[PDB]
Formats: sequence, C-alpha cells, structure tokens
Amino acid sequence: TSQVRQNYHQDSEKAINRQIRLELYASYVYLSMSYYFDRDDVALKNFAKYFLHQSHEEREHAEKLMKLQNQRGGRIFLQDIQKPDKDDWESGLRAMEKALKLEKKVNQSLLELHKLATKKNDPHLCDFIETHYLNEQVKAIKELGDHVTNLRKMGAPRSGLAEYLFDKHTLG
Amino acid sequence: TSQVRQNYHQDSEKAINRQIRLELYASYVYLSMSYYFDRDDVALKNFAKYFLHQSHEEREHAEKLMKLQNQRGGRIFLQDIQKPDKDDWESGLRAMEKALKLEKKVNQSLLELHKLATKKNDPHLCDFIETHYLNEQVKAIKELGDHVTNLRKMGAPRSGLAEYLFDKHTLG
Amino acid sequence: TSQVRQNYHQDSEKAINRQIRLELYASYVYLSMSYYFDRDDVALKNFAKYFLHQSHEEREHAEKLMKLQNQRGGRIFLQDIQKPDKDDWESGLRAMEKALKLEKKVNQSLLELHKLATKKNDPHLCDFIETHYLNEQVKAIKELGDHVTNLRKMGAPRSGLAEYLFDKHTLG
Amino acid sequence: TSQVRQNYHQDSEKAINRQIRLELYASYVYLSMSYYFDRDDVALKNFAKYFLHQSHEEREHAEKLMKLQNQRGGRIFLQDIQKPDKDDWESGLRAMEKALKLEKKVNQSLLELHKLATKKNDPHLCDFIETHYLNEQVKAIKELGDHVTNLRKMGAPRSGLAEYLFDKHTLG
Ligand SMILES: [Fe+3]
Ligand SMILES: [Fe+3]
Ligand SMILES: [Fe+3]
Ligand SMILES: [Fe+3]
Repeated sequence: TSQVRQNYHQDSEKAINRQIRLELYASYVYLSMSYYFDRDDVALKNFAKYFLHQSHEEREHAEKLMKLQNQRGGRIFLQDIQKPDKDDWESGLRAMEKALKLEKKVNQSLLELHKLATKKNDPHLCDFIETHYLNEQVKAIKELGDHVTNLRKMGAPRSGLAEYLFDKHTLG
Repeated sequence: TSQVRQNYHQDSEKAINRQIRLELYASYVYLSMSYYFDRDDVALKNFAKYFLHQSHEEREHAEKLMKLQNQRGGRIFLQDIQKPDKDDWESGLRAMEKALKLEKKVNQSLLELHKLATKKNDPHLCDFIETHYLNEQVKAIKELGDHVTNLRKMGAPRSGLAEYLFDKHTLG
Repeated sequence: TSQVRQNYHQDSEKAINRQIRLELYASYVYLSMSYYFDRDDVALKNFAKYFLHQSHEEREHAEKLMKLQNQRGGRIFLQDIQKPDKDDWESGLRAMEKALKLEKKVNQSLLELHKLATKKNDPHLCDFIETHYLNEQVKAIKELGDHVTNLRKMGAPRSGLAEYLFDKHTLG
Repeated sequence: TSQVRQNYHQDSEKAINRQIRLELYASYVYLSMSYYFDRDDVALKNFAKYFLHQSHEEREHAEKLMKLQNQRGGRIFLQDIQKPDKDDWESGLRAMEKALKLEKKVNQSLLELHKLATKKNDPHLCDFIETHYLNEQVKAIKELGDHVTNLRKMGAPRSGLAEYLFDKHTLG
C-alpha cells in the first residue's frame, strides 16, 4: 500500500485508469478529425484548428487524471490507444455529430465513475469529477449540439457553402 | 435557536467544534516541529520555516471552521489544545513521517465529518468540506509522502548530509 | 489521386503513416515515464517535467508528419498506439537508458525513411526529414547519453542521493 | 573560367538560365491574372491582390537564381519572356486552376534541376533548390489546391455568391 493512500478503493483506482485511456482515445479521435479538415480536398482550416484544440484539451484531461491517480496513491496502468472508428469523417456536420457522440460517451463514463465514488464513500473523488470534468462535459455537449444545429439549419452537409461560411464565421 | 439556522444538525454542530480543536492541535504540533529545527544542535532553517508555514495554515483551517459554525448558526465551544506527542522530533525524516501521520489523522476526521454531513442531508456542509478541506489534505499528504521518499532515498536519518542537502534544495 | 500530388511514391506515403504511429508511440512512452517520476514512492519532480516535455515534443513531431502527408497529397491512416514496454521504469538512470534506446529506434526509422525517399528521388521529402527530424534526433541522443553518463558516474541507480542531486542540478 | 567557379557543371549553368526564364514567365502569368481581376466586369479586388503578390514573389524567385548563377561563376543569358496562355482567365476558379497547373509545371522543372545537380554531384546546388524552392512549391501547390476545393464546394462557377464571398473571407 502507498504511504499516501487513504479511503481510495481498488475499484476507483482501476476506474481512473480506464478513464485515462478513454481521455487519450478522445484526444486521438479529435487529432484524426483535425487533419481530415487539413486535406487539400476538404480544406476547412478552422474546423482543423477547432478539433486540434479539442485534441490538446483531451490530453490535459488525461494528464490531470494521471496526477489524481498518484495523488491518491493509486498506480497508473496504460493500455493501447485504439485508432478512431473512421479515417474519413465525411463532412464538417458529420464530424461535429461524431464529436457530440464521443463527448456523451466520455460523459457517461464520468457519471459511472461518480456513481462508483459515491458507493465507496469517496467524497474527494466525487469533488474531483464534479469540479474538473462534469461541467466541462455539459459545456462541450451544449457547444457541439449548437454547432450541429447551425450546420443543419444552414443546409449542411449538401451545402458546401454552409460549411465554408460556418468555418469562417463560427469557428474562425 | 439562531435566526440563521437552517438544515444544520446538532450532531454536525458538535462535529465542527471537534474539528476546530483538531485543526488547532495540528497548528500546535507544527509549531513544536518548527522550533525543534531552530535548535542550535539541529539547525535546519528551511525545515523550521516549512513547519512554521504549516502551523500558520492549520490556524487558518481552524478560523474558517469557526466562521462556518457562526455562518450556520452553531455555537463555538473551544477546548484545551493538547500538547504535541513529542518534545524532540529526532530528525528531518522522523518529523516529516509524524507530519504525514498527523495529516492522515486530520483527513480521517474530515472524512467522518463528511459522512455525518451526508447522513444528515447537509449539502452545504458537504460542499464546504470538499471545497476547502479534502483536496488540501490530499495535496498535503502527497507532498509529505514525496518528502519522506526523497529523504529515505538520500540516506536519512543516518546521513546528516542528506537532511542538510534536502533542507537547501527542496525546502529552500 | 490528389490534385496536389507530385513526385510522391505510394511507398513513401505508407512509410510516413508508419512514422506518425512511431512518433505517437514515443509520445506515449515519455508520458508513462513522466508520471512514474510523479509517484509518491519515486518523487523526482524534474525527471517528471523532463519526460512530459519530451512527450509533448513527440506529439508535435507526429503532427508535423500528418501536415506533411496532407501537403504531399497522401492520406493519413492512423493505427492503435501500442502501450509502453514497462509500467514501472525502475529509476532515473533506467528511464534515461530506455529513452536513449527509444530515440535511437525512432532515428533508425527516420534513416530508413530517408533511404526510401532517396531511392524514389524525392528531394522534398529528403529535405523535410533532414531539416525537421535528423538533427533533432542527434541532439536528443547526445543529451540522453550525457544524462546517462552523469547518473552512472554519480553512483546511480544505487545512490538515491545521485538521482536526487541530478534531478535538482541538471533537470532543474 | 570564372575565378570563383568550383564543382559547377556547364549543364547545371544552362539549366539555371532555363529556370530563370520559367520564373520570369510565372511572374508574367500572375501579373496577367492579377489585372484580369482588376477589370470593371470582373471586379474581385482580393483575387487581383493575391495574384499580384504571387507575381512579385516569382520575380524574387528569378532574382535569387540570377544571384546563384553569379555566385557559382556561371553567366546569365536572358531570353524573350513568353506571353501567358490567356488574356481572359474566365473566373476566380479557372484562374486558381491555371495557377495550380503553373506551380506543378515550375515544381517539375525544379525536380529535373535537382536530378541534374544530384547526377553532377553538386550538393551546394541541391541544398539551394531544397532550401529556397522545393518547399515553397509544395506550400504553393497545397494552398492553390485548398483554394480550388473551396471555390468548387461553394458552387463556383454556377453560384453567383461563391467567388464574391471567397474573395472577401479567404483572400481578404
Ligand atoms: Fe475529456
Ligand atoms: Fe488542517
Ligand atoms: Fe520524435
Ligand atoms: Fe517560382
């Protein structure tokens, strides 16, 4: 047992390791999406910039969980980071829809992790998830839904003019 | 009954007065530790300054609980502050080990207080403990673990050179 | 065929996708190394910061290859990022030795990629590798050699004092 | 023989004079495109500015080769600069397509020049072409590809708004 460990359940420790993997997976998906928009046959520089920003943010989400693991005296165990489900993300609209799906899946995992922290009477871990992750997820999901709504209303993905103008005026 | 009092259990009010006592006791332990390092036959000026800083922090912890008691309309009952376990703290490593033990003791008390607040459905007191106390304890405990590890690996307490160089390069 | 594609061999396009994977793997190795030094029972804060900096650098190496692939009109295919060889990196000296081995592995891959670019008479890809990668690897390898030498000469890994003082005076 | 001449093949010297002529030709094509967009019946001022910038850039490309010829002790022979293929470039999209074709033609000449310098074991001339020309061409080709993709996806040339909005939001 780590000299620092106190009120830290082994189940919570294993769950935090799985959350670190999910955050690194989310970073990877956003990295894939970013460079799709950098393609010469897609060429939406602000979609590329937006998703690269998201990719770097997911890496910081992972690093903060790795810090928490060591803070509580847990031990980090890393697994392969799986490739994203798509190589070609089709359109700005379809990428935003897939990003919204991703953020809701990450959110579901955080809520399962909170339920487990609640069941193991770990208020420090409850506070950590609430303070640093749950509202970040709500804001992310709201923002992506807003993006999806505007792109659909403007006539995306059939209107290449819609994706062009959204890229300039919302993401730029 | 105080005109402000709302959703505040007698048991929670009592538990806060016990916490105030423990925070003052912790302030007193770190004060004794500080001036042990100020002895001409110990003479580790940065260990002394480290533990005096910790002493002042514990007094601020006590004051914020006293403020909380009056915010909630509870009544402060102060008790004798027990003298520390040791007069002579033996070494840098032994003082850091006792500080780690002290911080886990205070953390255990905060976790029992949070369990009580949760049982009495006092979300304001739960938030207060989580926001102001629980991550402060985790950080304190991780830092003291880090310090114990480094001193042990350097060859303390048998190396007077180890504690000298740790005083200069880590606490300095 | 991409409208931009000119003098870019399928074999070079494939080799760039393998290089992107290796750069991401190297980022993942250095991330695991970083948080090993962040453990309460290792507690070498400058080793931790050193390896996290190296992790962020490898991610930037990957991104510039992804940009290159799209510049040349190749298509990015991402793969699973393999977990690092070790969960526990044992010591400062052992992590630096593994980092030196990692950097020579990445360097070997870049030299094989340059051999391919030379065979396919791709001067743009040759220049890209030489300008952005090959002297970065030589400098990384010389620096890690220097660090291994100093730690060995100081008495690591058996001196906890050696790794402590190297953390303070070289990585600090 | 020039007192400065060293490792400079007569074939290389002649190829440099041919490259000077092509760079001057490129400057002329861009000048022609620029003032097409300045017409009262075309009136796309940011298309006009973009192509004039490209014209001045190509003049710089020609002057750096003329400096190189003299640095190596070769002798400049200038020839008639051929008029561009068109007086009327028809549209923003069609001008960007012809510009993409031009940059690929200039890039091919530079790759043939590099092949000759390689065959003549002229590393100074290889480095000159790689450092100053090859990545400039890759960047120019990627940019024009991106521009062509955007104008196409916006609905150029059937869409009335597309060229107008691209001139404002991309080239402005
Ligand atoms: Fe995240
Ligand atoms: Fe306290
Ligand atoms: Fe690298
Ligand atoms: Fe040119």
